[PDB]
Amino acid sequence: MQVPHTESVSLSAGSTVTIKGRPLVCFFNEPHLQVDFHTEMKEDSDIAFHFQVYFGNRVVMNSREFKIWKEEVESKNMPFQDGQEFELSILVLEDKYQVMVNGQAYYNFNHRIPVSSVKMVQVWRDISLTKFNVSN
Amino acid sequence: MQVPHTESVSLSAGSTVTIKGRPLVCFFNEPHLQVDFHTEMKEDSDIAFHFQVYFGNRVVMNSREFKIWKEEVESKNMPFQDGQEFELSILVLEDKYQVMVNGQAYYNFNHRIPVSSVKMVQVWRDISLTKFNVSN
Repeated sequence: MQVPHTESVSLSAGSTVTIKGRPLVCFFNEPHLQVDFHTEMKEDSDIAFHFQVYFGNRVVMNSREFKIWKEEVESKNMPFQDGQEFELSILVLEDKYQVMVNGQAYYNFNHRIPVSSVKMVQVWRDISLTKFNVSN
Repeated sequence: MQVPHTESVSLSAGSTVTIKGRPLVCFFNEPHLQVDFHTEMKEDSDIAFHFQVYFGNRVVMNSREFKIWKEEVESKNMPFQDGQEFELSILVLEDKYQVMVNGQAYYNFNHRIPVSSVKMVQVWRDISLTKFNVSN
């Protein structure tokens, strides 16, 4: 699976985006993971949900609206395990995105852009990927 | 050329480390480049010279000594060009590392660890690579 990974999507409440991968280096060297829910296939399009993991450290979430980054949200939840494969499940709920790591919710991000505006997801930074699945 | 890229090296005053590559995404999405001069082949070994480019934004330099990050140095010099191949030349001088971008020096980092302690270089984050050359 190619990284950066870019796919067309359509999401509504009840959708799940499942991502399985592994960091490329040890946590001590702070690899990153970025998942961006875009409003168009164009890479510089707006981002309804930006999810950036600083492995071993913290998580940052934000949106990019009309080309401007908005209010940053930080979390110190760090369920990811050094050297391990992870399974991320991003659940689209009516009110928010909910990010599960290995089956339990650790991060939440209330919708700032309607989820019906999302048309693309990009997964990138310092990971290998083996699965990218949007629920049917 | 594989990224992350890890090579054994030996450096002294007069050595040059040349790196040619291209960012994987547009500058608007802030790709990164990291070059680390390590004291051992082990990935978690100390780092005599850490050079991190936030393309389109800023540069951070530091060292990691006895597993601890030391004093961060920042630069707002940004000669890198969106979408373009770059050639980085890291010159080992008696007093410092000097980083040239496309033939002109834009960043400098005085030695904190003797350069004779460097045994490995790792190049990684959001780039493709076509050249990694240590001068003979």
